[PDB]
Amino acid sequence: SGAIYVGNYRVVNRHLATHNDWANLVWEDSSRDLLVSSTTAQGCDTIARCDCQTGVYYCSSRRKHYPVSFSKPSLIFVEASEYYPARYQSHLMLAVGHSEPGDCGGILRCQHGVVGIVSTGGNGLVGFADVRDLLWLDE
Ligand SMILES: Cn1ccnc1[C@@H](c1ccccc1)N1C[C@@H](C(N)=O)CC1=O
Ligand SMILES: [Zn+2]
Repeated sequence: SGAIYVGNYRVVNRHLATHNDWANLVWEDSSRDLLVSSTTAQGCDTIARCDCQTGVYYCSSRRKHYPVSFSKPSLIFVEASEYYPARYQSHLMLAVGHSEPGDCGGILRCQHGVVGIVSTGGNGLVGFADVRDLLWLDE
């Protein structure tokens, strides 16, 4: 689990969004595994606006932060799951590292702020749903 809090927005993995997220829906995209909902309290997370390919992510299944090199946002095939059928997930970045199902929502950060959140795993790999293109989060 895990989310980003920026201004009056809450950003979560779409497959883990609650009833409250859907009742206060701002934007959702199944192909990116993202959903944004509105909040009453203000958020202070800073979103990175960059093309960084190195950063640090939080891995709940290890209670550790790990530094990683990650790929550029792209369309990557994601095997079927209880949440989605087999499909290409867009805006996804991969890194070599640990990720098991309950790790989704862990934040990835570079020197400029929040890059995205854990969205895929297995095979000694970790996938992050990029959020740096969502310029409307800051305004
Ligand atoms: C099914 N699959 C393929 C690669 N990874 C997964 C698992 C997964 C996620 C995180 C850690 C470990 C495994 N995901 C990815 C999520 C998605 N974005 O669609 C849904 C899901 O269950
Ligand atoms: Zn950066």
